[PDB]
Amino acid sequence: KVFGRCELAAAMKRHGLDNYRGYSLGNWVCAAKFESNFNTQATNRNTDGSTDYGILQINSRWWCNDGRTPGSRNLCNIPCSALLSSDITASVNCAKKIVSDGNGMNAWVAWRNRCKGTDVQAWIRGCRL
Repeated sequence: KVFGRCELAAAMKRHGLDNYRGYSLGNWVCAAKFESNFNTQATNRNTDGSTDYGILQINSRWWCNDGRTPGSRNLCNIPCSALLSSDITASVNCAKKIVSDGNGMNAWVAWRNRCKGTDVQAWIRGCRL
């Protein structure tokens, strides 16, 4: 599924993410836009054999198992595939873990380079929230 700006905001909110670990809702819509274009079915292979999955592009070397990344720790205890479903529950649940470990949303290349320190509230401007 390819989410709408607004609709994802609403949903991430419903799912406990507005100000989770101190990150505004916008920080999240932002990261997801530039990470997957609101498309939950997105995947991308990195050079190290790992692959990125879903709306929030969670990695398989650490967070989820997709049965073809060796180094692999499945800290989220979910099959990668789960993170591609039209329900974002699994992805949020897992994203909560990632963001709490230690590096905040720095764990996400794209948030850091294209989201961090910009007026992220602009992503939920217009929304019934």
